[PDB]
Amino acid sequence: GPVPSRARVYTDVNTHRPSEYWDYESHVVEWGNQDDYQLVRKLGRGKYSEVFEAINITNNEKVVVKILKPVAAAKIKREIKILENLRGGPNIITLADIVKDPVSRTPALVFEHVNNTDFKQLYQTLTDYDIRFYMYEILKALDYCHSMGIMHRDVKPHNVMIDHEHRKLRLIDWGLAEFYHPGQEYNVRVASRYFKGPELLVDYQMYDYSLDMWSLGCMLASMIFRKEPFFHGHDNYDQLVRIAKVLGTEDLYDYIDKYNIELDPRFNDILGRHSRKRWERFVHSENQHLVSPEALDFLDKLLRYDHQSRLTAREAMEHPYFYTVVK
Ligand SMILES: CCc1ccccc1-c1c(Cl)cc(CNCCc2nc3ccccc3[nH]2)cc1Cl
Ligand SMILES: Cc1ccc(O)c(C(=O)O)c1
Repeated sequence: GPVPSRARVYTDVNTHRPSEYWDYESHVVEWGNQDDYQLVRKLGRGKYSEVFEAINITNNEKVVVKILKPVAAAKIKREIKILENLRGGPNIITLADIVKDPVSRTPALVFEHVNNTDFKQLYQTLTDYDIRFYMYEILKALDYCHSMGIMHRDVKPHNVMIDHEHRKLRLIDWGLAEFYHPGQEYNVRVASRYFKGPELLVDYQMYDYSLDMWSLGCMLASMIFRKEPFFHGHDNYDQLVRIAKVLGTEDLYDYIDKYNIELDPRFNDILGRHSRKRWERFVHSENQHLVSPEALDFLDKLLRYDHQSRLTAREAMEHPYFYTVVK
């Protein structure tokens, strides 16, 4: 069957830490007072929660309230334990309180408020320097959570809040996050389609922190090439075909052969034979201001089929792409 895999970094973090650190099912939730929070407006509804702008009337400060839907309400201890474990970490959203919503009868997580800059303005106007700056801030959050034995598993632009006036970034929505335990087989039905790593698309369950690095590469490629999303699959199968049209089929077969993975036979009629493309094929006069040899080299080291061959977050921080960033 499949060849086992383990991360090349941070394998032992959940062994070295006490059981109370990762055994989220044993965690006893300390409930706060729902009456301290006044809901102001609904910001959005996803498939697992409804999010609101609210005011903490005990200190008059703005907060964000995430009310979990009953479907996500089962694995709430996992999200709470992860958020408490990571609290105070660089660029990690701060969990301020946990209350019982009187209407839904479900847990409601209260977060610090971020004065978000409009998402379309950021995509359309961040400069080459700003993209490097914010990519470095995301790496700080990813290396921190990985070093803490946690994989986010849903890295995408919707889950990164930026307050551009204060050069402030937060990695949010830890609802799909999981503790990394070497040898554990995880659910491949994680991350949004355009950010899913090849390991998820070929149904390889023994993945690790490196899944986050593929997702980060998809964000970078979209941003620098002005191509939203970069890998535009119609469904999860066409998603791998879109990746293979760029990275090539030969390296895909080398990857599946290394791990003794067998592709779903439905790929026989859709995958084809594709050469690896040079990253310069995606450069044009409308994105040249965002591209550099360093950007392409960095992207090349994230977007690799072999999850064990991608840059780790800490190695990525010393890449030449970030030399221009004020540290
Ligand atoms: C295209 C991804 C990207 C690549 C390189 C550098 C920066 C970005 C980026 C952009 Cl342009 C915009 C955002 C802004 N995303 C906002 C998401 C958001 N805003 C919310 C407001 C309320 C509730 C949830 C929310 N989620 C984040 C990033 Cl990482
Ligand atoms: C501050 C904030 C806003 C919206 C969200 O969905 C989250 C979260 O899920 O952690 C956090």
